[PDB]
Amino acid sequence: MNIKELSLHELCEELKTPAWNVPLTFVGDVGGTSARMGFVREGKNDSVHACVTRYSMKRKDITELIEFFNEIIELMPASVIKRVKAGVINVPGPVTGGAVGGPFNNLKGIARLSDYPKALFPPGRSAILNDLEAGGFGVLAVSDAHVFSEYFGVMWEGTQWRTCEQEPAGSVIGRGRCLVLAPGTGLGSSLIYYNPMNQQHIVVPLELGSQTIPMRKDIDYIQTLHAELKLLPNYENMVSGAGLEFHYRQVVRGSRPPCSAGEIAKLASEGDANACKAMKKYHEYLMRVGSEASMALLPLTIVLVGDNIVNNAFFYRNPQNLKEMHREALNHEMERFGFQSRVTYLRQKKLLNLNLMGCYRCGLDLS
Amino acid sequence: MNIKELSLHELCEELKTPAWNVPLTFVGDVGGTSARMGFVREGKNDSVHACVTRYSMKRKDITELIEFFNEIIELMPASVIKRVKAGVINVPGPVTGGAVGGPFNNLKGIARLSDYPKALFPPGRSAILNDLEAGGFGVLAVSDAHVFSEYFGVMWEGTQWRTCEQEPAGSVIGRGRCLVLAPGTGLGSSLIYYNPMNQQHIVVPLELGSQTIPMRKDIDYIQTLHAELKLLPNYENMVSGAGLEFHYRQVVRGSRPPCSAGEIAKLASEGDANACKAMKKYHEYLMRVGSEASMALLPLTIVLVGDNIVNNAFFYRNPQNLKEMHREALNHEMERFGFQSRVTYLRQKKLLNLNLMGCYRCGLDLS
Ligand SMILES: O=C(N[C@@H]1[C@@H](O)[C@H](O)[C@@H](CO)O[C@H]1O)OCc1ccccc1
Ligand SMILES: O=C(N[C@@H]1[C@@H](O)[C@H](O)[C@@H](CO)O[C@H]1O)OCc1ccccc1
Repeated sequence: MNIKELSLHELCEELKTPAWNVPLTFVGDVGGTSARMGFVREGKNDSVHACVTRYSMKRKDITELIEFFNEIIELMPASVIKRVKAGVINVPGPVTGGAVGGPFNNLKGIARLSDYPKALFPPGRSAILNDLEAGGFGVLAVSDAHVFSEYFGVMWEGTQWRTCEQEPAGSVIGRGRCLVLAPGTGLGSSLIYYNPMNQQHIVVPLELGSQTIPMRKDIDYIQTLHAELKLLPNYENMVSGAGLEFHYRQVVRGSRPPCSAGEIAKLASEGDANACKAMKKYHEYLMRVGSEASMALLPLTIVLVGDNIVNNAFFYRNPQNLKEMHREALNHEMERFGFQSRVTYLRQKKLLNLNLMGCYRCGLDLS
Repeated sequence: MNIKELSLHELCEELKTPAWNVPLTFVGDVGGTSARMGFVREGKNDSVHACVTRYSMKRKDITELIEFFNEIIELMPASVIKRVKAGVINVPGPVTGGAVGGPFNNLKGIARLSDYPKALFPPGRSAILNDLEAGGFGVLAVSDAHVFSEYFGVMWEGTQWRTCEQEPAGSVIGRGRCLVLAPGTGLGSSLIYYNPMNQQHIVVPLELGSQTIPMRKDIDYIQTLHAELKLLPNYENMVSGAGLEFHYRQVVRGSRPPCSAGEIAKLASEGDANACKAMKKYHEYLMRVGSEASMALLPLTIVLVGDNIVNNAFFYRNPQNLKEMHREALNHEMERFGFQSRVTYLRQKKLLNLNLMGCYRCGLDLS
């Protein structure tokens, strides 16, 4: 279970070692700021090994990936380019058919698997994933690698865990639906559906973040944001970089100049009461995605993934914040039946690019 | 594709005919009021014959089902019970592990597969489905029989359709996500997911009805029901029997008398303005479910199913109500990127028991 980040040149060098003679999967984790492309292999002992290289989404244009793909094949021995079983990339948007991606909120243009090289993307063994679909696949990879507890911690157990499972919560993904949320630049969601007929997990990409926020007792707070965006706020408007910034502005009341999402998180890590309140506010709305999705989708587990999540561990480690989140997760009318208390919440507690493992894990199903 | 309903006696008689000395599938359609149970055979050239009997949920308890199975067993010879190869029932509630059902809204108790007699429920070849999970399967069954355009009409064709499908809209399910909605007594919802990897369709049960309603410009309207319920309204509160009645009582303000739901749709068919106004408001919220779910689930199609939709066909054929339903389906901030209008909307136009067909098709996958 491991990935080594390299420059394009050291990548080429590495790709000639005797360890990298096995058949290979081309993977790419594309974001709105940067992309990470490279190759994955199993070596020995059920171990996953990848080395990738970072590219900057400079033009901020999804089609720039075509360029990078070329730049790889040219500058690389075709005694390696031939060992390519499958090509799988993820992109930060809705993907249709596994072959067309867009429109994007970060970028412009459309991801088209047809306009991709076939040395990197062998026909019938190639897919374009939504990033959180790749992440879901990754979550599945972590479970099959028997290492779930190493990357995910329980935030609190739901009622339904012990009725489906004898193992401790956090030790396995569990024979139930698992909803994956990624609160980052944007707000990513996917549902790892569980088919009880055949006991199979299947990743279903979702756009939970773009739904209109339903109310609680916060009609005014929503209205304030509504008036800034000229749009009915959706969850992502409240749970995202711009959302955290918004919450900070509402907290200070102009008495401090606006600072960035990242900076707000730093301040909270440093104990700043204003930032900290902004963080709590952000998490109040994350937990609303949770309680609504818990009803609609009935998951056995909800899992919070991403580097944001791992890095903000100072926040989840605090049991007062955790109880307030727990409180808000149950703040749904249907809780009087226990529907929100069914669910187990976990969070990623250790850095791992779930999307990269996801692309490779998906590559297996294609071949 | 053909279902004769009988009674216990003539059922036990029917099953002695040598057209029924063939592999049998036990099916059960459990509504909130009645329950249809019987057996399904295959016959000459992809012919699917079903034979069922009716029951009453007079105790309004799900566990009562177990005593119906007992009756069937005893009054049924061992000659024919032995031929049961699969048993599949649907129930009007959330189901877990295809085995535990509940809690229910219209009924008390919990549906346990572990309590059902193994004569009708062969272990490893039987399941409990949610009613719309079963309807989902039914929808697939209709498509496979190449008879889709017979039972479903196109309300409007969405943008993503000609791009994913060459066949005309309405003539096949389509290689895309299909969101099934059943606005009847309760608001049912299931999502037939299409996995572009293996080209397989999967049915994913949802509870969209019980999520808290997002606002448009209807705060006061929502507050009013909120006040009557002492509960934050969810889509089902607006789209259901109780929801239609409520829309009526808000039209007349007290003038005319309060009617039952069926009565209101009746008055609307005949032309009553109060009634037609009430059904427009109901469909305004039905369309908001689709609007919000179109974003969250990215369906290629939305299909409205139920005896309701066939019976109230007059409302949908009216080119005026359709233009208005269309306008509400696109009433979503995310429409500025075309998300809502991607989706093709169809309605059931001919009576058919989707759930019973569904139980049978699920049964076939379990064998
Ligand atoms: O792009 C998104 N949604 C994306 C998701 O697909 C993705 O999983 C998530 C994590 O990167 O970021 C969201 O912003 O919605 C479609 C959209 C939104 C806004 C403008 C155009 C298109
Ligand atoms: O029962 C349901 N939901 C049911 C659905 O499962 C079903 O598909 C639909 C059509 O029959 O009616 C809804 O009311 O949710 C659980 C619940 C809801 C409200 C109160 C108690 C329990």
